[PDB]
Amino acid sequence: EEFVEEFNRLKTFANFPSGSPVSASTLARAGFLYTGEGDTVRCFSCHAAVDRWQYGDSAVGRHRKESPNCRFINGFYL
Ligand code: NA
Ligand SMILES: [Zn+2]
Repeated sequence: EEFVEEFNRLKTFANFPSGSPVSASTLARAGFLYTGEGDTVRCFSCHAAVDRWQYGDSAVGRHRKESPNCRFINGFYL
């Protein structure tokens, strides 16, 4: 696990495609790690995978959409 620390999540985005409409910093902030494939990220807590990021997307907004009862998005790491 170890990924409760925000910098520890951002470390997983080594080869994340440079031209993405949502940045690696924002996705790490919204609880996601990188799977290493396409634009697919998975939550460290709830294990939900989200891909196909578009312009004007909320990282956090989509994470709550896929996982309304996620520990991280409901504040159980602050
Ligand atoms: Na999904
Ligand atoms: Zn989650």
